[PDB]
Amino acid sequence: GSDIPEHWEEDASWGPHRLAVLVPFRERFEELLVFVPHMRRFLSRKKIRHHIYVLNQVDHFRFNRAALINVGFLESSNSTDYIAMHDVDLLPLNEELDYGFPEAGPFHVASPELHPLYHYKTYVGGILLLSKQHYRLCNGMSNRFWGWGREDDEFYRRIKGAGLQLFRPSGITTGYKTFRHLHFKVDREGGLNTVKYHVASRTALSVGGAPCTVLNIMLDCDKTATPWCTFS
Ligand SMILES: O=c1ccn([C@@H]2O[C@H](COP(=O)(O)OP(=O)(O)O)[C@@H](O)[C@H]2O)c(=O)[nH]1
Ligand SMILES: [Mn+2]
Repeated sequence: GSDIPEHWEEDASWGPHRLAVLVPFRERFEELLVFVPHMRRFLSRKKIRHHIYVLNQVDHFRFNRAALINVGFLESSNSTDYIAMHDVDLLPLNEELDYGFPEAGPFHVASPELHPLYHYKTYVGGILLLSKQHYRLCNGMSNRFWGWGREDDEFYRRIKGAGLQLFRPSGITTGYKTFRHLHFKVDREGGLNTVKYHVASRTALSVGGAPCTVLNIMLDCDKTATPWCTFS
């Protein structure tokens, strides 16, 4: 079923920021069906205003998460002022995870001490929140990886290079049960200001009543610069 409960309604007590949840996506139908209402629930109990954007890559190039996140940033509503780059299959179970506006610096929700798998100090993946100003300060993510290498560690380099520091949950006592987990040297130049794309369609989707926006994105690839985008 699809009724909308009361606690999904916003009021003046939720405060002033609004989160764009940017979900890069390919063939994760099953996980999405759990994810959209899970997050609507989780965030709405925490009084976090949000909109969820499923970034659906429908060109026939290799899957380029980073490039998709750049598009999500660019296509998200101007009423959102921070983003959460958020894997579709990592669900937060702990109400103390801070998905609030990360004013001091990028906030890595899925820290290695909390992730069910990954465990190294500069692991930057899974769930990462930045203010739109900070994401712009970093020039967003590299578009050049096309699924190869570690686009996340390159992002960590952009964060430090921009003068920012990274913060992580403190005082969290659940462990590898904090989340439910459902189951390359390129040029440094470019990112948010060089991503090329178009949106083939936008679709309003409700999942048991919980809304999200599906963006069907066609990324362009300059095959002379990154021929390997075709290598799929
Ligand atoms: O073929 C893919 C690859 C990944 N993703 C998205 O990118 C995230 C991270 O990719 P994946 O979980 O496959 O790798 P991991 O982050 O666990 O190393 C996923 O949670 C999805 O949101 C996707 O939807 N389809
Ligand atoms: Mn995963």
